[PDB]
Amino acid sequence: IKVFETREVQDLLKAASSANSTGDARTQQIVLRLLGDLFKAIDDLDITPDEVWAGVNYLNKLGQDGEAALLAAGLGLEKYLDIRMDAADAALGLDGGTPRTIEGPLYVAGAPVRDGVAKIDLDADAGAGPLVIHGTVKDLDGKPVAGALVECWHANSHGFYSHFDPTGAQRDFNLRGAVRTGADGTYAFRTLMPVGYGCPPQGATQQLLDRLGRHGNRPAHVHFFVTSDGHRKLTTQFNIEGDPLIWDDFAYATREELIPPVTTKTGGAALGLKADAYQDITFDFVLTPRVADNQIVERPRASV
Amino acid sequence: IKVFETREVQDLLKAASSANASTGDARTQQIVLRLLGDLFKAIDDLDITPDEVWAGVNYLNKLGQDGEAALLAAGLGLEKYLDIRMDAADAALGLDGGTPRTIEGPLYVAGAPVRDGVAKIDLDADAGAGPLVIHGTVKDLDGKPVAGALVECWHANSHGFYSHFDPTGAQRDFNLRGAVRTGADGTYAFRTLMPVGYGCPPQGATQQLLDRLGRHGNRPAHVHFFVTSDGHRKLTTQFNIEGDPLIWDDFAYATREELIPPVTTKTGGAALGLKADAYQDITFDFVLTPRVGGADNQIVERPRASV
Ligand SMILES: CCCCCCCCCCCCCCCCCCCC(=O)O[C@H](COC(=O)CCCCCCCCCCCCCC)COP(=O)(O)OCCN
Ligand SMILES: CCCCCCCCCCCCCCCCCCCC(=O)O[C@H](COC(=O)CCCCCCCCCCCCCC)COP(=O)(O)OCCN
Ligand SMILES: [Cl-]
Ligand SMILES: [Cl-]
Ligand SMILES: [Mg+2]
Ligand SMILES: [Zn+2]
Ligand SMILES: [Zn+2]
Repeated sequence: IKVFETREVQDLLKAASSANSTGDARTQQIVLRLLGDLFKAIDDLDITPDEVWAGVNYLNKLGQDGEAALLAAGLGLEKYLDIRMDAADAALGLDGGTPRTIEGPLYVAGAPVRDGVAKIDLDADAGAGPLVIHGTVKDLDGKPVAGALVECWHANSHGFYSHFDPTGAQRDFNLRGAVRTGADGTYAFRTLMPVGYGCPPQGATQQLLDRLGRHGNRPAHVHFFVTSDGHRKLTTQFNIEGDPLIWDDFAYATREELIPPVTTKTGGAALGLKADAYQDITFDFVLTPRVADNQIVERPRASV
Repeated sequence: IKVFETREVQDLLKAASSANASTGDARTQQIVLRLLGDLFKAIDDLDITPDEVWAGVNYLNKLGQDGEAALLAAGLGLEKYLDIRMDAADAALGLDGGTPRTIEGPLYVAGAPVRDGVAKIDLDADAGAGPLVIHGTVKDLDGKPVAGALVECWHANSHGFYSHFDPTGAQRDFNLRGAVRTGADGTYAFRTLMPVGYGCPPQGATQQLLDRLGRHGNRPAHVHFFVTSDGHRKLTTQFNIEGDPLIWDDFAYATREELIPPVTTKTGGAALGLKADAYQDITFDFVLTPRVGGADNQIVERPRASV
């Protein structure tokens, strides 16, 4: 049985997506398209009322859990946005900088900004060894970028982020920091080694992933923003070398270029670290110039 | 710029919708693959920006936090669409001539009092609502009265609020909710008060999106019914109160020409246990369809409140 092409369905689609205020034309356009696509899929796949109401109930749970942005990551929609942004840059030759990858839903605004270097582990974590991340911010010609704002955030040894830790064990901005580069363009973060993240086991995202036969885990990783006057804003990450989930990220974010080598070094005491032996990661950023920033993204983000 | 047909996007879609030790539910994988693929293609076709996507993601969070996803299903015509598909299936099977179905809406409550033949279902005083008597017969497709049918009724008060969903807390359990079991003559009657039309919660996610579309979130005054009977399919329907100005402008698209019975003012209300001599009277008949193959091929399972 197929009804999508009937006049009644077409009229219903038009009424539901248009004004009886005149409304927002762009919202009307997008709703018409998405509602029409949904109706056609229901027609094509013979999706039953019971199935629709189960999906409607799932949307209630998803929003109740506050997890719609987590599901956006888990279904590859967030990665898809990067694919489209990558293709846009390639058409304009705005590639060759450090590659972007997904932001994820766990950024928090307001971390204290330091000149040159920041120590960002505030809470003791006996399951996480000391880690130093350092490098240079440069332009496409290799010249250092001064005054760039490099922001970092990552998880603790239980896979939890500050401001999102269900045990309440972390202080504000634990494992979150911002460095303002000086004239030499260099940055360094002094922190602890992250462990991979997993979706809240009872949450809506994991519920649907379970139905798909999929896990909800990420490899260990570290997030970055880089903001600089005259350069486009970089959103990226890198993964911790050797993680078994490195090519099995439930958020599809891993890139071969974003897996820097990890090396063990000594002398941690002189760098203010909690142990003599520590892990060291060199990671350089290459920024691209503006045109106006045609790829910066505005989305809801936590703050304190 | 269009990327949907690239190998990378196609591989991403297949990975996101399929299993990685556990094998998953094939039907869920099938539906996710289709809906996710359609979403990716619409984003490509309409050049939907990251900012727009994240605003939509944020709206889904608000929708579920408000517990309004089923209200939006009604307001965007998805609930009506399900009835259109059920109607076409019935027409293909020759299940015609019954009372037309229409949408359930999200405000049913299980457990209301059941009486034989007649029920007075207004429990809370409501000075803004006059007495209303709804009566008729339940019949089959041969015009024969159906005995033992369960006719369930629920509707709003003069503020447009339903019991168990009244944010002022002013209504007791099962106010304006009740069920009548027909006798041998197939007759039912409800004694109640006149409903007023419903409006979406003004601060809720459903009204927020309706506002962006330039649309109101109001329903005309109406009364809901379930009718259940051994050997007949479960009827979900309503009727609208004649003369309501919103009667053909329901934000949930539920009005049908056959479901607008005439309203007549009558006297003698005291003898019917009513609060006034003058009352409004509505004759409304139900015609049921048979349960072919012993199975009800259109009964719907969805979350429903209870007490
Ligand atoms: C271009 C436009 C395309 C549409 C755009 C819509 C918005 C974006 C959508 C992105 C694509 C992904 C959609 C994913 C929907 C997942 C729904 C899962 C529901 C679910 O778990 O159902 C179980 C039964 O399964 C079943 O019944 C099988 C699955 C049936 C799912 C039907 C969904 C239809 C759509 C209805 C909502 C509208 C869209 C929602 C995203 C519940 O059952 P349980 O009780 O046993 O266990 C759970 C405990 N209660
Ligand atoms: C409920 C169950 C029953 C119905 C299910 C139907 C599902 C699909 C069928 C059609 C319905 C489409 C629904 C679209 C929802 C979002 C639209 C309104 C969002 C909104 O108010 O955005 C405004 C801006 O508009 C804009 O920016 C315009 C663009 C917004 C639309 C983009 C949609 C993208 C897809 C997202 C869903 C999939 C993700 C999860 C798989 C205000 O926002 P603001 O300016 O105040 O900003 C704050 C956030 N930053
Ligand atoms: Cl009684
Ligand atoms: Cl409200
Ligand atoms: Mg007839
Ligand atoms: Zn992360
Ligand atoms: Zn109603």
